[PDB]
Amino acid sequence: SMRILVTGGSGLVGKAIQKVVADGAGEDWVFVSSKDADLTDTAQTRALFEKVQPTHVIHLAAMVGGLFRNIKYNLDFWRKNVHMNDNVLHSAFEVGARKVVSCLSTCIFPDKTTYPIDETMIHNGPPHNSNFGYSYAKRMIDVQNRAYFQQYGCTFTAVIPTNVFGPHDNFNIEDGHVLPGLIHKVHLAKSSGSALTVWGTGNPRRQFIYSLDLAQLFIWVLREYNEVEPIILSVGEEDEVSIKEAAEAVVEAMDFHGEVTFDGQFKKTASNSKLRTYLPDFRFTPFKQAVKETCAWFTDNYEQARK
Amino acid sequence: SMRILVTGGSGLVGKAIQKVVADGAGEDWVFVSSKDADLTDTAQTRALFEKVQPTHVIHLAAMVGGLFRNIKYNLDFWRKNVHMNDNVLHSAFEVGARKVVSCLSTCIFPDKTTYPIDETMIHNGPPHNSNFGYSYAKRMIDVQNRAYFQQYGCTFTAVIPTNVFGPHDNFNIEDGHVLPGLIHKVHLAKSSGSLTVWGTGNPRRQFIYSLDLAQLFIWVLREYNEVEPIILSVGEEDEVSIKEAAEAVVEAMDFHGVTFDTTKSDQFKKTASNSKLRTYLPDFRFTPFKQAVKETCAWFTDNYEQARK
Ligand SMILES: NC(=O)C1=CN([C@@H]2O[C@H](COP(=O)(O)OP(=O)(O)OC[C@H]3O[C@@H](n4cnc5c(N)ncnc54)[C@H](OP(=O)(O)O)[C@@H]3O)[C@@H](O)[C@H]2O)C=CC1
Ligand SMILES: NC(=O)C1=CN([C@@H]2O[C@H](COP(=O)(O)OP(=O)(O)OC[C@H]3O[C@@H](n4cnc5c(N)ncnc54)[C@H](OP(=O)(O)O)[C@@H]3O)[C@@H](O)[C@H]2O)C=CC1
Repeated sequence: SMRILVTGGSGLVGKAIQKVVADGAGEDWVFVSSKDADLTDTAQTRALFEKVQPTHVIHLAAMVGGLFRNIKYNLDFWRKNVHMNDNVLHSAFEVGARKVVSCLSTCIFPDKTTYPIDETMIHNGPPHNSNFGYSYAKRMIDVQNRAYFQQYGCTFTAVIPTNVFGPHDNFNIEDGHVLPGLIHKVHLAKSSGSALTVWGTGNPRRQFIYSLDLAQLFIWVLREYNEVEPIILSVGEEDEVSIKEAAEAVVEAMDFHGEVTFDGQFKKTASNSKLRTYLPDFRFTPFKQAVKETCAWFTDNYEQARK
Repeated sequence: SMRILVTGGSGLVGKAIQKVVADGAGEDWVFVSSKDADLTDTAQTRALFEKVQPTHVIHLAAMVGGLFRNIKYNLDFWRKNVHMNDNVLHSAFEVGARKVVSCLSTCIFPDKTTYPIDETMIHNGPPHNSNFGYSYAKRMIDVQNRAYFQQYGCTFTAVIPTNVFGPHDNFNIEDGHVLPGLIHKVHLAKSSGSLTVWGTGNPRRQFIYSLDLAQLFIWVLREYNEVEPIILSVGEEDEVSIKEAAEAVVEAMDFHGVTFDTTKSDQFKKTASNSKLRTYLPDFRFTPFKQAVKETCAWFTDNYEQARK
């Protein structure tokens, strides 16, 4: 008998976890996504934890977005995220939560670094200075986790997904998630003429993880896995696709037949061999099928979707 | 014209700034803190800042002490310090403060590094794991300064003193501040038969006398407008071994009874570069090490009862 509290249950990763149907199955699952509780307010946050009395917490909530927009607000990404993370982790502690699993991103790793990055390298140099406020707030999560563990022996971890995509993503072209950016562009291009890309070489490579797959692995991390050192959740370091190959998959999936044309990292390779030490028999949804499914979702949910 | 708020005004560094008398002078120096306001509390911190309406802030206050003890509290050191820093920096942001200067110690720098360290190396690798909590919280002040600058154009900064000593230090032997602990050990020595000190005596350290530091702080507040921090330290050409620090203290206090106790702690170097201060202040001169020790030994004996021991 456990009650799982999911912060940011209404975003890309949260909506994916809300299935779970099929079925998660045991567990009382509580999804929150708010207001309902502004995790930036300590009063509202402790109140939220006092009401529901989580035994387990999956922490997805974060101040994100604008993040890939060129005008930066590094004080805001820093202050807002640090408050939320402290509020959430420490409220969890105070009501006696047994486990908290938070979420970091690969873009917070040292800008320098040799590839592939692994879970031990997160603090080994300063992040890229673009979004340093966001990057250091996320890094501090690992720092909080290790502190809780040192002083009270609590088990609080984090997962490190690569680039997540899927239904309920941010499809707003301006704020720059590249995959859902592509889906939206192709959709605009069909009902007009010519069109593409999201501009650039198309050469840069990313590891993409389908939100539905991430949801599976996240429920496993919650149920099992008790390191405090984070775990990279991602497809193999040889299953990256270039942006060009991502556009080719979207164009294929949406049956777009117009012109493409082109004119960032250029790679952030992450190893998933810790994951492979635990789950060697787990298989990711093929990229092309995952793209095709999130394309179909976009077209059948155009009115409801984020931009 | 210029109202100046100093948190941690009752600490070693703060007490030294309160002179000034001597004479700083234009100004208006508001020495507070003393947890007459608990800087851990957003409400009280705000109220204090709304009450006094500073244009400048020397943020000295921090959660230290117990820091060098054997049993570690990284969660507390992290949370409390992060809260203080945020509270202070942002409350000062909200009252429209023209400038903020904070303090980092060299403790927080990467455990694995080349020497000498300079201002651009603070984030180049993880601090020693003993006190990661305190170390990362200090580092985040730098992150915080850059954020106010980038997003608002404000000039918040930090100075990085090497090992500060002087009047009003923590002379407690368990809170193992090396130099105050020597001074205090020699005193419990004379007041009986015979040391210690702990370790081999070989490790080298850069010490700065509080009153030297007080005068650079004032300057940094008045001049200095970079968000990149500034190391406040004597040169690398200087630097004294723990043995030489014990000797100077032995002389100063006329002790005649030593031994080292191979067994205890011991990095063996934390060498910081002062190039940037030497560029701004080529003619500034520190008080000599031997005199400064004597002067603080004297203050210690003259103020025993009312000292942190
Ligand atoms: N998407 C990606 O590519 C990657 C994401 N991650 C991490 O995964 C997590 C999930 O991201 P994702 O699902 O993509 O993000 P989304 O932006 O899609 O979802 C954001 C969630 O955060 C919540 N939230 C934001 N601000 C607050 C607040 N003040 N109080 C309460 N809730 C708030 C939102 O709730 P509301 O709707 O109520 O605003 C929403 O549920 C994030 O923490 C992210 O950093 C990690 C690696 C890659
Ligand atoms: N060698 C050194 O000593 C070095 C120090 N530094 C940094 O420089 C600063 C100077 O430290 P120093 O003066 O030596 O240390 P002290 O311990 O003497 O000073 C502590 C000061 O902080 C105040 N304080 C502590 N907790 C709180 C709180 N919750 N609210 C308000 N005030 C609080 C204390 O006030 P009260 O008396 O009321 O508790 C006291 O005024 C420190 O921040 C340190 O990190 C950097 C490099 C070297």
